[PDB]
Amino acid sequence: GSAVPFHGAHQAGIATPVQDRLHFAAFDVTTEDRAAFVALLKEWTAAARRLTAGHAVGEGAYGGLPEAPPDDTGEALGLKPSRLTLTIGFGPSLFTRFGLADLRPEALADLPKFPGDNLDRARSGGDLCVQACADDPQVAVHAIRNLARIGFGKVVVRWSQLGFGKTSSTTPDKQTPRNLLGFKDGTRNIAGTEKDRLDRFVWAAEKDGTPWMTGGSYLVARRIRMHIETWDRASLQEQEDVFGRDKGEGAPVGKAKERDEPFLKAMKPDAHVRLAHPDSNGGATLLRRGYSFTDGTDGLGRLDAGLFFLAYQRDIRTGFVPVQRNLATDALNEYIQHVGSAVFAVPPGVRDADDWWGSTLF
Amino acid sequence: SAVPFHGAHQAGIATPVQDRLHFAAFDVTTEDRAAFVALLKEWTAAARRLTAGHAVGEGAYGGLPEAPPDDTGEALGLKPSRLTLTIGFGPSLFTRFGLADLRPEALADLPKFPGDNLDRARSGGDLCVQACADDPQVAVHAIRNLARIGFGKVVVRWSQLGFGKTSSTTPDKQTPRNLLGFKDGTRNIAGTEKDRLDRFVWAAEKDGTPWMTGGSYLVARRIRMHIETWDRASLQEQEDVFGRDKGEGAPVGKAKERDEPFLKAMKPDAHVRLAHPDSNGGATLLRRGYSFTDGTDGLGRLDAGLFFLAYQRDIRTGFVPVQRNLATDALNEYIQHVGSAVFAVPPGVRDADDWWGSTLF
Ligand code: HEM
Ligand code: HEM
Repeated sequence: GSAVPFHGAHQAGIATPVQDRLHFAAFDVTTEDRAAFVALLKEWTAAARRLTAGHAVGEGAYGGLPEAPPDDTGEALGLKPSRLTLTIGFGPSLFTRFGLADLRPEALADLPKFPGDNLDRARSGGDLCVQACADDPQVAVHAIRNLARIGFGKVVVRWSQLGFGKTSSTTPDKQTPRNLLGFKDGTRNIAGTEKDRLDRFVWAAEKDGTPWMTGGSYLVARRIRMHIETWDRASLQEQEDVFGRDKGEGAPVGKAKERDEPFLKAMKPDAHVRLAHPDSNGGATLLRRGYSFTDGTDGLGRLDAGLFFLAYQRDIRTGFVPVQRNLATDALNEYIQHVGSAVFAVPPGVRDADDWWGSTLF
Repeated sequence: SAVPFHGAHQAGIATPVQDRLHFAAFDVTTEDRAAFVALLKEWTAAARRLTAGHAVGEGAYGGLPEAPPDDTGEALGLKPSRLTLTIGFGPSLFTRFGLADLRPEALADLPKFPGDNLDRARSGGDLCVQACADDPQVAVHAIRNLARIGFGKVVVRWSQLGFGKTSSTTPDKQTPRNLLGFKDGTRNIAGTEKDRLDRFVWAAEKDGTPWMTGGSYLVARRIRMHIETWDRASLQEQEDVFGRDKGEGAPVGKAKERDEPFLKAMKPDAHVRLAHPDSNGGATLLRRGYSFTDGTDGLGRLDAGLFFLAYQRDIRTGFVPVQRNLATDALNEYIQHVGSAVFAVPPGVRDADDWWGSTLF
């Protein structure tokens, strides 16, 4: 229930241990006033300092002027910080505004069209995003709600996604969670303690070409539907063949333990792990940080289930793009469909109480 | 960490309120009474495994390679999490299997209420399964697997996820707050109040339907909150709407959340005043609802609210009179009922040889 420090060279919510719940929102900007937008970022940063410490925004949730609406909407009163992190990102479409065209990072690449894509344009893109992660879903919603409230008239929510449970791990010492296909998901990821691997694969560096992004990262979000009727009638051997690990232990095929190293030549040529492994992609490595979702029924008598896939990397051109290109023959494709997509540049951390979100860009 | 599955009553009504909910309504696709009873027995066997934290059938792995696993496996490694599974039968079930004359009179159709805007696709249903647990993945795995076992005899009509408190971080005796920011549940029937449960919640044999003795009647309402409108209202307006202050949750004029309210000090159309038993001839409900947030609609607004669940001994003397009295609720400006269903919840599974619905079938 403890707090995650908000200040740092990097934003929390990336290398941070993966919290239980996600409320992810993408925002479109509705003002053309750069000064008004900078004021918003500063106001949002101040609110984030309160929210991530478990305090109410502004002057609080009650005890103010009776005839005024309260500063904070109040539904998190008496709750712990619950490991809340708030991570902000800037979308490519943002750089068409406030004269930022020449500051768009080269590493903020538009994604190509991939085979099988069925992207809903309404639930894709966005000028900016806020990823709210916490162990208490009420804490995460409260944070999104109050940020949106503070930004009224300057930003509007384009789309949002709740994740009811994590399907990722940045802490290999703790149990690996399972996704809705029933397999452990997160075994060979980057751990928050592997400082050298994060510098190598996750954090943007000064020499990479965009100085304001130094210490930031790049985020790919993909909303992925799972064909669970199709999956649930597949045999056990089929399911394990698709991945190359067994279902129970999550060990690489042939081996005894989850964390034994995969021997790829023992997996089928189209097994997901074989195709996604860094060794199959010239070393490309990702920090996966996704969550499961379910949005009611599909109107056809079945549950609607999916995975909200999130990957952080140092350069989208060298991370998600080559790996996803290599998944064109993935056996898993028979069971999933990508239906939403967005990329963001995640700026560096808020250094101290005088700093603010996006200060190095603006 | 686990709640007993067997008893005189089904668990999940008077037992401690868990952190998370997955509620699903199903429609029956078979005309065959024997096939439906077979499914009820199969479901009961699965619920016994699920509520003890085991996989269904022969497990999630380790069986024949060329067969699909009995359990879909996404709860492997998780704890029971206080999972309860509560089944209910909807009025439309009783048009099948020759059951028309066994529908309890207490399972009344709800009237139309002023301001209803019910989405037909998220209303009704032949039966429901209420899955409550502290871990949402344990709840979802339960519904997922019951639906899979029933495939070909039932389909899922609609599904609702909900949350309450997070118990690992919130004290047990602290009242949770709903998404309007007010404490919710102060004056409610508690599972410890055995006499009030007998009076207001459990069906009795003398009530007129013998197969329902020990059961209860459930009303579900999906209630959207107009969040953005509410958040623009003054603090005084919000407290005037309920009749309690926002910080402490105390009735107006009193000091502590649990002071008994003085109704005359509240505005005439304040929510607590209109809902109180003294304003409804003694009518008293067991509220066991959950907050929901499903996303944002097409206009950018928060799709969020209260998934209202009330248990009562007779729908005609519980939910109906109180909801009727809310016709002029000041709260109506800020909410809208958009889904509805009622269910008869049968008595409990008495022992290892009993099964869901045995008293009816
Ligand atoms: C619903 C969609 C997906 C599911 C169910 C899924 C599932 C899994 C599973 C079970 C594993 C093995 C355990 C682990 O090491 O995490 C895995 C590994 C991995 N997946 Fe996926 N995955 C999905 C989508 C993706 C996508 C879209 C990408 C990249 C574009 C990706 C990249 C990877 C990588 C890089 C690994 C680690 C491989 C290694 O280095 O051993 N996954 N995934
Ligand atoms: C979004 C919809 C609703 C919200 C936000 C809401 C909220 C509240 C709040 C804050 C209280 C005061 C604290 C408490 O005693 O729990 C309360 C009391 C109560 N509410 Fe509601 N309520 C809603 C809908 C309903 C409905 C639909 C009914 C019945 C049909 C109902 C019946 C009651 C009752 C019986 C009480 C207890 C009154 C007493 O005995 O003091 N509520 N509600």
